[PDB]
Amino acid sequence: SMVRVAINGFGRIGRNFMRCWLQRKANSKLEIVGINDTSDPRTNAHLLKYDSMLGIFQDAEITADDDCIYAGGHAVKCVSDRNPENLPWSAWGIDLVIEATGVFTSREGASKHLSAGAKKVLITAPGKGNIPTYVVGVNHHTYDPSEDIVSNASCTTNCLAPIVKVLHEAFGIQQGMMTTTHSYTGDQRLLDASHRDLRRARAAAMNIVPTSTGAAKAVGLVIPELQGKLNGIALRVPTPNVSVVDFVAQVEKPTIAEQVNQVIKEASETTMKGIIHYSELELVSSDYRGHNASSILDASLTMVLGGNLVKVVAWYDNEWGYSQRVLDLAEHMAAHWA
Amino acid sequence: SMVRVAINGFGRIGRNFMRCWLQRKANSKLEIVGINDTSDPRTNAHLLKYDSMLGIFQDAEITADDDCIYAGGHAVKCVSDRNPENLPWSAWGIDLVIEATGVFTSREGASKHLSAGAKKVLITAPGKGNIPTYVVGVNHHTYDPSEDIVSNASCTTNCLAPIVKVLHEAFGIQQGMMTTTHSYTGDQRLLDASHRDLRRARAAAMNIVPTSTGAAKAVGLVIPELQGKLNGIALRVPTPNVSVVDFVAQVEKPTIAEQVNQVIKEASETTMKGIIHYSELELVSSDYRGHNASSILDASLTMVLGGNLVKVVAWYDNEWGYSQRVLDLAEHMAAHWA
Amino acid sequence: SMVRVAINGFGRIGRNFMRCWLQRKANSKLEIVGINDTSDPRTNAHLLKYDSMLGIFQDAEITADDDCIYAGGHAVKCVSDRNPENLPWSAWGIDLVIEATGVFTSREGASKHLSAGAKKVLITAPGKGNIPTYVVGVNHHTYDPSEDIVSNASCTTNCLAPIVKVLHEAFGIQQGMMTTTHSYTGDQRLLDASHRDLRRARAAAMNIVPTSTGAAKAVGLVIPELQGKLNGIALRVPTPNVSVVDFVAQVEKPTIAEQVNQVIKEASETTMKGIIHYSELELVSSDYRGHNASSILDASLTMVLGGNLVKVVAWYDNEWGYSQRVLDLAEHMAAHWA
Amino acid sequence: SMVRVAINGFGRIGRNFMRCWLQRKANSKLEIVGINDTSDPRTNAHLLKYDSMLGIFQDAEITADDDCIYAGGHAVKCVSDRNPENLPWSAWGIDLVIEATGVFTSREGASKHLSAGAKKVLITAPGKGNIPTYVVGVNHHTYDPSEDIVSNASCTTNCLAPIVKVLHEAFGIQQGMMTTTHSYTGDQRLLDASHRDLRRARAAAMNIVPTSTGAAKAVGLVIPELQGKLNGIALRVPTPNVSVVDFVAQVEKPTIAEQVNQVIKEASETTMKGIIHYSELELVSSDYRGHNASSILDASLTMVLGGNLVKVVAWYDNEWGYSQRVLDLAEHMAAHWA
Ligand SMILES: NC(=O)c1ccc[n+]([C@@H]2O[C@H](COP(=O)([O-])OP(=O)(O)OC[C@H]3O[C@@H](n4cnc5c(N)ncnc54)[C@H](OP(=O)(O)O)[C@@H]3O)[C@@H](O)[C@H]2O)c1
Ligand SMILES: NC(=O)c1ccc[n+]([C@@H]2O[C@H](COP(=O)([O-])OP(=O)(O)OC[C@H]3O[C@@H](n4cnc5c(N)ncnc54)[C@H](OP(=O)(O)O)[C@@H]3O)[C@@H](O)[C@H]2O)c1
Ligand SMILES: NC(=O)c1ccc[n+]([C@@H]2O[C@H](COP(=O)([O-])OP(=O)(O)OC[C@H]3O[C@@H](n4cnc5c(N)ncnc54)[C@H](OP(=O)(O)O)[C@@H]3O)[C@@H](O)[C@H]2O)c1
Ligand SMILES: NC(=O)c1ccc[n+]([C@@H]2O[C@H](COP(=O)([O-])OP(=O)(O)OC[C@H]3O[C@@H](n4cnc5c(N)ncnc54)[C@H](OP(=O)(O)O)[C@@H]3O)[C@@H](O)[C@H]2O)c1
Ligand SMILES: [Mg+2]
Ligand SMILES: [Mg+2]
Repeated sequence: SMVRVAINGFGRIGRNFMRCWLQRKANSKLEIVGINDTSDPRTNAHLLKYDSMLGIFQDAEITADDDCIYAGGHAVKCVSDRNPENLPWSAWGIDLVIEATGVFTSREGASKHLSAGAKKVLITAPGKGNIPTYVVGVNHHTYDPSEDIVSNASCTTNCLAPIVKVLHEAFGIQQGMMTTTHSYTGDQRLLDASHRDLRRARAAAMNIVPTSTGAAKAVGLVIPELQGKLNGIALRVPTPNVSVVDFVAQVEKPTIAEQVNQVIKEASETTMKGIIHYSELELVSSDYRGHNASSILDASLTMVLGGNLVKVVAWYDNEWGYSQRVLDLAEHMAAHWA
Repeated sequence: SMVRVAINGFGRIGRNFMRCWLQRKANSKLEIVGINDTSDPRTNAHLLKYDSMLGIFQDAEITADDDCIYAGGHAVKCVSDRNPENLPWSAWGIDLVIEATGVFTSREGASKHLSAGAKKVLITAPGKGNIPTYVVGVNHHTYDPSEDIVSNASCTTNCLAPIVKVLHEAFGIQQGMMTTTHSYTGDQRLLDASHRDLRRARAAAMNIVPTSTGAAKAVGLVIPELQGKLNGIALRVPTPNVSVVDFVAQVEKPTIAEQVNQVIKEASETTMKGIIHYSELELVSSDYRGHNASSILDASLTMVLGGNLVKVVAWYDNEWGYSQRVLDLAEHMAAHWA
Repeated sequence: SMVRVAINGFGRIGRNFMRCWLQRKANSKLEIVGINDTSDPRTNAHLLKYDSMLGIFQDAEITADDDCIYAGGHAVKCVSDRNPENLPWSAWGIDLVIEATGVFTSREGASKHLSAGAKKVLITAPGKGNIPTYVVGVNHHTYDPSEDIVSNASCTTNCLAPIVKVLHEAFGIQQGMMTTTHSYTGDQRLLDASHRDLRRARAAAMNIVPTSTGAAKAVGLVIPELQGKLNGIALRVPTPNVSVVDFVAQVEKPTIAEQVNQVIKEASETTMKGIIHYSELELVSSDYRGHNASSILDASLTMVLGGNLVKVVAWYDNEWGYSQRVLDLAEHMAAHWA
Repeated sequence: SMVRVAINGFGRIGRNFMRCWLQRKANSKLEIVGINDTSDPRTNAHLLKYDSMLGIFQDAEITADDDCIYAGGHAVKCVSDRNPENLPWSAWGIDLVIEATGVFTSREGASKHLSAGAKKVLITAPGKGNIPTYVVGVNHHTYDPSEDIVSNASCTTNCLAPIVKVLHEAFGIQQGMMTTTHSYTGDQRLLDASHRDLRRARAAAMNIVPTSTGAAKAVGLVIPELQGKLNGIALRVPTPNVSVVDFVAQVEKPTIAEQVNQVIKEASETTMKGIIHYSELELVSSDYRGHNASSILDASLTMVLGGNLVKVVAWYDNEWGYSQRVLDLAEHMAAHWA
């Protein structure tokens, strides 16, 4: 009756997701039963417990042997094969793979998990191609249980799309520009080193690094009305977690900063409760470590010019908040498992 | 015949300005003859030579005694009094004070230098009140030699205003929003500590810190047409120097990214040569250390949506590039010294 | 019954101390009744709650008005006067001042609190001059209840002295060298700026910075046998909290690494329980945030050469661990009050 | 006449080495003719020119096409094969490979270059197994021209061994402990991620990270008298380049700090000229970027206790200084070629 889950890629998102589930395990339809990763259970149990961002895991004991990670008695079988086609998904009765490696985001790549026997794959990133893309709180109720491969979009998409949805329905978004000032991630280089992206090649804790954001295209996938009407970039900066998106929209209905804030506040108390948090506090990025919302609107920073040019600024914990939404999407898939 | 200059406040800008002048001394109408600062000549000579950002000064020898800093034979008299009214400006025949403390930006405050005998004051920051404000390359030819107190605006203003001027004349700027992702400065706190600004209170090398930017108001002072039509914020991040401004404008004439770039490129080769640099390279903040331009347009990041919503992104060395412009303004004042 | 406490200087240590007390308040003989600081209660309440290192305080509500900071319904009266002679210690019935400003470490300075009406002062730093100095777990039982001004030494002294005491009693320390690789503190400069210490003047988050360590002299104060037999330095590095001391000792009784570790482990389970923690885990500085021990021996790093040359390495949370010891010392004084 | 060189692994050391050679190319017996690397010439030309640590290369033009990197009109042929056995060393007439990948440090690994047609290999790291190891200024004159694979040891070995040699000859080193407080390197992880070394797994720019130092064993290889008499560790800290070693020695001849400094100063002016620099200046790590010495003794930090316990502290630019020594060793081999 439980949906048996395997994590492919036990990295920042894979381990954040694991810790999210461990804390919510009592009210879950999911059971994490397997991990595939490039490393071994003892190393991965150590990293699961000792986290530079989340701190030491305290809720339960974490141990390992040659074959398993044990999280408070719960045994998670471990394997290590970079080729998903070889994975023991039928042998372990895996229902859902959390695809968190970053390297199987195409349908062809993610489908290797289906070939190995898994029933469904949830990619923790934008998909490449015609992969259904979901943002919880924006369009996840359109998920169809017949879909075998889905995308939870990116961290920035999950922060920006709920805000855009609210603003679009209140004021009509005609065009919108985004810039996320974003913590560095493991895709960037610690010191200057080769990378397909010549700026992500550059020492990440030393530099402001312009690059792409998945939200530039992904928001238009979860709000189809606005497809082609948004664009923007990322500026990676020397913080290890927590990000903030700056969104400037050309809107149809004239407004003022106060009304924009009130509209988002009301949504955060109703249709978007638990997805958008509304804050009037004068905080900084460290203060949002561990926040469960997809988006925290920083209301003091809202601006409007000429009625139609709206600026909003929203925080997000790109590791933990996004992993909470991966878990929410997986729970939703399990609730609607045909 | 030389304009005798005193530096008040031998900080990041005061010392960057000093090093700018030392490198351009052969073609200068200015002679730096005095320093007032909270510290002593030996400490300040050490900091002038050994700079964590600029490296070790190599062009000439820097030494000191109880009374003077010596920069390649050139003797700079030193004093240490926090109250400008007490300074020896008449006794030293000071013509121009470079006001770089951050604490005398009002007319009443800066005028204390005039009381002490200086003839003119150049504030290295936005002024408080009705202080004439200049950006070299935008409106500095409107300087009037009768003005005894002037402002060189802020680093962000000097980066953004030249770009805005070019865009406004080509496309007509109706409204514009700005966010500078900006290196931390000494006004921020190394660890959490009291500050009039509750976010600048927070550990600067640990945090993304939203705060004010002088450019939100100062661009409208140097381009009067756009007064009240621009607004925006700063996000201070954990880099020690070099900043980048993101500008999203609602424009009257529809355009596309290519045309925006070509317009700025042409200006950078003509009316704005030496003020705006045009770059098609995929660089990061470290690469712009020491750049002399007020603005470096990052052309690969230009975006337009719906013809009328324009996004441009420009780099600036907020210490060195700004200090080059302080020097340019002072040279201009000296050239027009009545 | 309660010893009434005022905090002078509501900085990193003042606020860490406050949070230590708030969490240990049920068994305490201390009542924090007053704060003097350069800032106002609203700013200081904000900083008490929102801490970049400790996270958001959530055990109890924290608020403020013009006169008080409120912590879980406990009203803490606030004043703001840089001269301790002016403080309302008589009117507020202050028994004990926690002197955490960094600028009243001499008897003449700290005694201004006594003139103002306090009965005793606990300096959160090495004293200047003849100030009785204590390290809990090393010599705090020698506390003389007639003393009116005492010192809790420094963070590094509290880490190193317990280990030195154990090693000296087991093996006989003849000489010892120390280097603490130490997080930066607020005494250092965010960007290059004047400082009495020409290296602490230098941008703290981008440099390794050699400087003094208070433990070089203070360990010999709390272990008088070893006066003049130890020396060392600090290397300040770009982490905001948690430090590690490297101690190389020349010992009389020849030993080997296994025996050194066994001796310290046994002490940590008995006479040094709660002061020294013994760890064989392969951890890094982030993992010791919030650790309550004065010293965490990193047993895997113990080395011995030739029988008599002993190297031990010990972690410490220089903000929180030290503040726990400040609280322990204040509680000891309150339990031995005269 | 020229010894034809190929760089294998165009990383931090590969590119620092290239830039060292480009600046010393007029007096060289080496010609860099080829590069093998995991990336392509256009990416690698970009990284060679735009360096976050060294700045923009401006001595000569740097460009690239599908097959070559061009440096000042010098065409450097490029290939990309992770297996050295496949490399075109015979066809390109490669005499000497600079082995800078980090993964061919054993004789079996490095010998794949010889199979491919190179005549000798210089490993830019300690060797694994019986690889002749050299430190310029310590034992490079012992070079045996018949050796086909050699090691230049590590950055810390090159800093520490010259100082150890001078101290041993003057005072007799009986035992010695070392700790290098060391910039992070590309072997560490930007965010917590799997690693054979559970501490190097941890986010490098936000942690103090204890780990191994190659100098613990390698100093005894280049000073055979001291084999087994030294030991130590590294503490990796959040700076991107420049490191400092702390060495505490037990010496036979009793001395004092003044005599230790005099002995090292004299060596730095004579037998160790260009290898050890002697400094009495109060500098920090940023100031030693680009320093050409293997070791900079920070004389102000020298301490002695009891005559026989000696502490010295020495800086080194672990990228650039080490690469200068790689170039020095390669030039020595080219001058003693057989
Ligand atoms: N970090 C964020 O803020 C964030 C937010 C939203 C989404 N995401 C997405 O989540 C994915 C993972 O990102 P991350 O930050 O967690 O990166 P990460 O820390 O590198 O995690 C990826 C993990 O997958 C492992 N791995 C790589 N290739 C594999 C393969 N073929 N088979 C099995 N395991 C493999 C990696 O091992 P190695 O370390 O040995 O390579 C690592 O353990 C990416 O798609 C990323 O874009 C990231
Ligand atoms: N840094 C930038 O990127 C930048 C760019 C453009 C403009 N500015 C503006 O330039 C000004 C200085 O900024 P900064 O970054 O150079 O700061 P800074 O490094 O703190 O420099 C200010 C200097 O003035 C000294 N000082 C303070 N009060 C004084 C007084 N009453 N009399 C004499 N000297 C006094 C300070 O001494 P202490 O260190 O002892 O306080 C310090 O040496 C501010 O207005 C700032 O907003 C800064
Ligand atoms: N941080 C550590 O790891 C550590 C560990 C052990 C001991 N200590 C010692 O503890 C003391 C404080 O260190 P810290 O790191 O907490 O420094 P800090 O963050 O600068 O805190 C000092 C506090 O005192 C305030 N202050 C300064 N002068 C004052 C005056 N005359 N009257 C009232 N308030 C005044 C400061 O205000 P402003 O911010 O306006 O100056 C600040 O709030 C020093 O003796 C330090 O060496 C520090
Ligand atoms: N950095 C220092 O301070 C320092 C000092 C002295 C000695 N060393 C030693 O020098 C070596 C390199 O260190 P580093 O810091 O320069 O490391 P790095 O930046 O990672 O450089 C290594 C280079 O080799 C490439 N590479 C790896 N495997 C390869 C293969 N099979 N064929 C071709 N190219 C390959 C890497 O590509 P990828 O980026 O794609 O992996 C990278 O370009 C190591 O032995 C290191 O211990 C380092
Ligand atoms: Mg199958
Ligand atoms: Mg006068």
